Amino acid sequence: LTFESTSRFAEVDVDGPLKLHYHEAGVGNDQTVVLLHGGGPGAASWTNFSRNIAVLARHFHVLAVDQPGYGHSDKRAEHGQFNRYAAMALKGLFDQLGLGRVPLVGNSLGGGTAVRFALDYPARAGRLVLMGPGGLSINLFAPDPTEGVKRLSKFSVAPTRENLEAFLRVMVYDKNLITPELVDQRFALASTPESLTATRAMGKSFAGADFEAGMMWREVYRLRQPVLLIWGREDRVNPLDGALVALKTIPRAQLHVFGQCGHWVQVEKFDEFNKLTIEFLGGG
Amino acid sequence: LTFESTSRFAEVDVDGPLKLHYHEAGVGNDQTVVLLHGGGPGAASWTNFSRNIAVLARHFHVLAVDQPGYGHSDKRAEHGQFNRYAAMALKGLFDQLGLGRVPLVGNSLGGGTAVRFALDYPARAGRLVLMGPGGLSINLFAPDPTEGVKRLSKFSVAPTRENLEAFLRVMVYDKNLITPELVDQRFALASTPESLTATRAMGKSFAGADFEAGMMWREVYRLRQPVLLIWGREDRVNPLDGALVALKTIPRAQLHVFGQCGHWVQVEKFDEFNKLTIEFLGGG
Amino acid sequence: LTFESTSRFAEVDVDGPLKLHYHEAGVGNDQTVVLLHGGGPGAASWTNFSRNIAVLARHFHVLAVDQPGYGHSDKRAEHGQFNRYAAMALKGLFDQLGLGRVPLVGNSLGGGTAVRFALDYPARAGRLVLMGPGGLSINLFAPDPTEGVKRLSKFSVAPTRENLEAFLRVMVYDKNLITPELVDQRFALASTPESLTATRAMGKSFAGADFEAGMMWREVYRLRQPVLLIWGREDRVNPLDGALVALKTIPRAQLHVFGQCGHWVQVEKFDEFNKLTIEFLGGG
Amino acid sequence: LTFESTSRFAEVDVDGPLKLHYHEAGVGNDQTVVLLHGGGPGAASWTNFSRNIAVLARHFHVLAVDQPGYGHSDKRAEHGQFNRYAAMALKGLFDQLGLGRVPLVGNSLGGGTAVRFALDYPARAGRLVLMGPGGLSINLFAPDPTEGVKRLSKFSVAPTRENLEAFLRVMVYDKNLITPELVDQRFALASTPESLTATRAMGKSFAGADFEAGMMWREVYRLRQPVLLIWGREDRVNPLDGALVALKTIPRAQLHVFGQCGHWVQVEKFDEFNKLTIEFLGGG
Ligand SMILES: O=S(=O)(O)c1cc(Cl)c(O)c(Cl)c1
Ligand SMILES: O=S(=O)(O)c1cc(Cl)c(O)c(Cl)c1
Ligand SMILES: O=S(=O)(O)c1cc(Cl)c(O)c(Cl)c1
Ligand SMILES: O=S(=O)(O)c1cc(Cl)c(O)c(Cl)c1
Repeated sequence: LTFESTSRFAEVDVDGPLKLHYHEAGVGNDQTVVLLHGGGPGAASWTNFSRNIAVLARHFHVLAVDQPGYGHSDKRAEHGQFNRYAAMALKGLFDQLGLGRVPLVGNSLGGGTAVRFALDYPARAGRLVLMGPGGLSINLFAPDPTEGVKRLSKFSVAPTRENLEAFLRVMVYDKNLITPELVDQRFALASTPESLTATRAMGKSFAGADFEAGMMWREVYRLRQPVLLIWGREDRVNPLDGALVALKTIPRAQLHVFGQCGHWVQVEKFDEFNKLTIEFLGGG
Repeated sequence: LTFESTSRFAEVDVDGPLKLHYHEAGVGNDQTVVLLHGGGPGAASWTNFSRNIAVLARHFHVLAVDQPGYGHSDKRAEHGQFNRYAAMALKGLFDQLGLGRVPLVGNSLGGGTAVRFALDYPARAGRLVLMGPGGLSINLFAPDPTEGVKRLSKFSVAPTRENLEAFLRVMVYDKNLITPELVDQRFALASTPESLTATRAMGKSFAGADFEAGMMWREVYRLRQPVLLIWGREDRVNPLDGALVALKTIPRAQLHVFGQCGHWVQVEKFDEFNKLTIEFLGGG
Repeated sequence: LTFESTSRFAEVDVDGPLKLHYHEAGVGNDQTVVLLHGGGPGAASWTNFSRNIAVLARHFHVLAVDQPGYGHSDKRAEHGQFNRYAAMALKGLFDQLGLGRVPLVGNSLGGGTAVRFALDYPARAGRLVLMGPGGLSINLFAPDPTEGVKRLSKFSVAPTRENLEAFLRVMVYDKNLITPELVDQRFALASTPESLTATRAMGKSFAGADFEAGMMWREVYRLRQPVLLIWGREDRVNPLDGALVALKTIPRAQLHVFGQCGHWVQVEKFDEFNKLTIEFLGGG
Repeated sequence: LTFESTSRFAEVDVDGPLKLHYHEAGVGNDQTVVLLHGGGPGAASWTNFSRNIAVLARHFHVLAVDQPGYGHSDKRAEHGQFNRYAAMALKGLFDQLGLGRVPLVGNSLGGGTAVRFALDYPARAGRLVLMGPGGLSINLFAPDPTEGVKRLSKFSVAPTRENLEAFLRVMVYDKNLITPELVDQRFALASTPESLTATRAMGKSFAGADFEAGMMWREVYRLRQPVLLIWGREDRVNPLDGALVALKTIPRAQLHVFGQCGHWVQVEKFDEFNKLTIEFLGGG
């Protein structure tokens, strides 16, 4: 299993042609699962889920989608509320691949997209695994913007290696995971003009009239499927108090919290995350 | 595996002879694990863990201990703070069986005992699994006594089948688990004079000068081992807000919450509980 | 100031003629304030605010309204979602009495109506004082129905003195407030066929398709005015964890919590409550 | 009322002579009240309480004490756990000035000292007013160190104007309060060798064996007096989730939360804070 071998492309319609890049593995397996990566600068599916896709592929047919603005998917200068935008792209991909009701795995921004999708196209979404998800979360005690979000913002205004290293270091409990190579690899991807355009586009999308689409905590009580929430206790981007409204209002919810774990649950506690996901999605 | 076949007895010293009853299974297995049952009226190890001991025995050497005042262990009229009292009994049993550092599994009252033990004899306790544990929990939002505790109290003053049925029904989310047979079986065990003496003894123990031993949330920051907290979202005895101090202050803590689950986690979500416990304790 | 001297009536249009009963005092004063009472059986403005109306009249022009289904207001057999229904009644009264933009004081169900009114007629509502309010509250930790709501339902099914007294005793921290005279007076009002008619209507309205109007926590982020939330720490109907979404999302919110105080804040902490309200509404 | 007119000195014994600086006003008034300031760099009584001392003096005999290590009080190179250390200083001052049992007002670190004083000398402390207090607070959701505490540490390691300004900007909701004059005045006080001496002492005292004296949340259940907790919703040093253990376990506690207010409650909400304190201490 390699990046090149699993790579695939599709063109869908979201107010015009939109190129989506994704990775496909475990093709022969019975159950299809869609993975949606995090939203940090330079983030993409393969690197987001490096410790997970191979293991998950043994039990499931995996589709790891680069969300628009990330990876090798189109990076438009303008778009509406992001999760709905990415959901529309995902809705298009579903019809293309002929998928019915499929479980979704999403961390952070991808979590928000997974949920927005499940609300907008209820018949198409199965079980959810959401790790420190945005949108669905609302920080009842943490003043917004959180420290994590501040460091994201500072990078957007001033995209330097130092600001990106600073951002990555508040993503994780074990800061040794932030290696010089990772910073370099991420900075190289994040600093290109196409990626920086995508970053600005996200910022403007917050000022949209469709902002209420972002506040998914208002709507997830409508979700009928099982939902597994996974959180890092030391998450400084979407801290733990953000899980409570969702945990309360989603009828078939579960929550798992890791101590000594940050926002990057799928990396920091990759083994514990994998087994939990496999079991929750039926063991395939 | 049956009740009679696994049954064992030991005599330990807690300010004099104390008969302890327990169940032993999976004798040939590498890792020893101690189970500590819930504190409801008529509660005991076998019935508390009926859906779990057999499955756990395949991976571990299981010791399911009837805590003093319950099952076939001695039911003294007088004792000090209960968790310390039960811990002293357990401390005695450890030395007798020649045990070193052993992981503890305890729900509700047994959870409180497991924790009190881990604090008082730090070298002797390994990993903890605690389901809706007492003592370690403190209800930050729920007014005390909770509805669950009220129904326990009403039974103590007025031990009738109706009050016990009422108590059992707020133990679980799925009330169909409260079958006529269960109520009858529990009432028969709970209503005997020896068991009712034990119930009164518990009540008086709250008035003790050693009450501070009960408030384990003050001390568990001292715990160095991994601790798995498991909660039912609809727990009406020790509600979910009681997990927060422990989750915060125990350095290597985890928390798992089940939606559509009450205080009896090990029964209501018995499969999910078993696999979680097996994985957390090393898969044996 | 007596019930008789302050008594007033008005007829407004909510899908036809609707009689509203209210109490008026401090007629000469500059600033108008509307009080909206709790939703318990036999509840009405006068008994609900007996400890407050006299004091508030010294500073404000007070209007304490019996909400439809309560007091001497019409008790219809049929109505929609209650808070929207009662708000429509209150809007009609505003126009009749010629009121402009007025601050609102509401505890429990009346809190919900106050909030519902403020959302539906934004130009007409000023500062809000809300005591253990329904609707805007959502219990993030307490399993629903709460102990309070359960005992209300039990009385509704079986309207007996014993069940009402049981209901009343979980309304307050200090149970000595629940005197035989109080139980009898509430029971007499609650046991009339007209009040029983209203109970049936309230029950049926829950099955309505407009239920989402009830979930005001989804909407209060839109409130532009200052809002003072007041809670009893030991509130067993609308517990303290229910304040969190509102405190977070209402931009100019405040929260005051009284220790050793239940659901009936305006009674148990009447003096402290009066001063907070008087100061918060400008000292008049 | 000026810094010069109110200035006073006293020498007390805490393991030897210790100079305490304080401000005294309202000398003729019946009820004495002690103010204990925050722990920021350059912090002292006068600047901390500039918006309050004049107003409080109208009703109370006010004593605003520079805690050791701050203001014009002795800045020793060595000391034990700070709150116990400062409390011992305050106890000596009480005896010298002949005070009996006095209410205490303390924000942040001074809140911790107030609480520490109230626990160690129970007969000497009256009603407590605590604004975003240290020590009694424990952040159940916010990962430690908080954003505020981090920026304080960064300044301590690298005491530069840029780092201090960064620290000051997370003290308040309204950042316009952080003016160039403020940054310069605090930086000048913080940059003196004596203050740098005190910083080193504070840093070293954390490594002490008496650290558990710092964790006052474990002990405040023993407080018998009324305690008014005041918090800014947007407090980024001691966030709102930190109030919960204290609100729960202090029997006669109250909590007031201001929306659109940070860590410096007495400055940002100075008028609302003054009235709450004046009323809470009896109106004098
Ligand atoms: O770590 S990531 O999951 O890439 C991430 C995603 C979002 Cl949307 C975000 O705001 C931050 Cl700070 C980090
Ligand atoms: O369900 S049980 O675990 O037996 C249980 C144990 C205790 Cl200590 C308790 O107070 C209640 Cl209400 C129930
Ligand atoms: O005591 S009251 O404020 O009248 C009250 C109102 C409502 Cl809506 C309720 O459900 C309960 Cl339990 C009590
Ligand atoms: O602003 S202050 O209240 O002076 C303050 C005191 C302490 Cl102890 C602290 O750690 C911080 Cl970050 C701020």
